[PDB]
Amino acid sequence: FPRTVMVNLNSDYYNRSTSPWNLHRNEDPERYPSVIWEAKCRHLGCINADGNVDYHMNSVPIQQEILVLRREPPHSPNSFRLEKILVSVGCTCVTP
Amino acid sequence: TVMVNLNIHNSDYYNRSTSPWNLHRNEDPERYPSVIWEAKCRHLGCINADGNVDYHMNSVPIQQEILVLRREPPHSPNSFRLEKILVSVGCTCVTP
Ligand SMILES: C[C@H](NC(=O)[C@H](CCc1ccccc1)NC(=O)c1cc(Cl)c(Cl)[nH]1)c1cn2cccnc2n1
Ligand SMILES: C[C@H](NC(=O)[C@H](CCc1ccccc1)NC(=O)c1cc(Cl)c(Cl)[nH]1)c1cn2cccnc2n1
Repeated sequence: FPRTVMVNLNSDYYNRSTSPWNLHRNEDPERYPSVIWEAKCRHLGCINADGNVDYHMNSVPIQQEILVLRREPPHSPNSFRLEKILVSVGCTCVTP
Repeated sequence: TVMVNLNIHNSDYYNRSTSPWNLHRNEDPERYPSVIWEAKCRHLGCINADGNVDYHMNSVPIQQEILVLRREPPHSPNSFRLEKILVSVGCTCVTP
């Protein structure tokens, strides 16, 4: 039972963080936006003043739920359904 | 113009982080989602082992660009414009 609306479509913190992360290309041709950049923490611990991984702290991913569009029917260029996905944005350092 | 079906299909880090943050509502009745929870860093510095703020490190917000729908024309229940907006998700600790 669809609820159809019309839609018109028209910093190196990752390296300097004490919980640094890498950026993964999440690419899905069935989704708009097709490309989402997601974070993966580099280490389990956090970097200390000497540049070493200190495992008494935890690098953890900062996540959120966001809105994307999913092609429906599949491969449709002009019709979609709303979709909620969980994504990792960056990482932070937490006390255990 | 595309067709969208509105029928959607599918960790207290903010407190324990060395760059802790606060969460506040970003609300807009003209937008889907109408409510977006955004982060503000609690301090300029980062919390050290003893629990004090160390200004030799900076708390910085981790931001990303996300998809929202804005009613077009205003107040329309079934007509939208795709928008890209910058949001603050959480905070991390970076070295100068
Ligand atoms: C800032 C920019 N963002 C992006 O292009 C996308 C933009 C998504 C978008 C497209 C069209 C309309 C509305 C929104 N947003 C995301 O990728 C995203 C959001 C969250 Cl939330 C997480 Cl997680 N990822 C970017 C480029 N980048 C290149 C390399 C590494 N990172 C990079 N980010
Ligand atoms: C995890 C949850 N998220 C959320 O309900 C929303 C969900 C957004 C959404 C709605 C409908 C369809 C698809 C997506 N997403 C966001 O709020 C959001 C995304 C980014 Cl990116 C930043 Cl920034 N904010 C939540 C509740 N919360 C209550 C208090 C404090 N934090 C909270 N988070």
